[PDB]
Amino acid sequence: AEKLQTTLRVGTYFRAGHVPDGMVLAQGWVTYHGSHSGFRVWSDEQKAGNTPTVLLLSGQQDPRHHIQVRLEGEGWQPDTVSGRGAILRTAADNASFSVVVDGNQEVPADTWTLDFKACALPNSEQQKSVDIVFSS
Repeated sequence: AEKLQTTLRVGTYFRAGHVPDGMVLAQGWVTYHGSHSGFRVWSDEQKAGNTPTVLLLSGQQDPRHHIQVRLEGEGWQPDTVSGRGAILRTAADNASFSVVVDGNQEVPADTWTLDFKACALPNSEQQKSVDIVFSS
């Protein structure tokens, strides 16, 4: 019996300060070796009902600290049907996506929780959580 597996790997030496759009902060993976037509990944931190791939994270030390990121990857499309997250149509057992800075930002020193959930086309195997640390 095959299970859908997820992993999430975060970069490591991030400096608080000016951050450019496109800077990769984390990479995610989804795995499912059963029969499927694609993968869907979304997050509860999605910014607004009209931005399926854009997330807004709040700081642990100060919730007023925000960082805005987007889900990205070759082949991933915004899920316009559900309006939540990104969709990739593939029979491949493995898929991967990036979480990147969305818009030039002044990121303060704090820690942010990055959560995402994945579906093969949620239990404790379909979701993952990491902390993103920006230091001064």
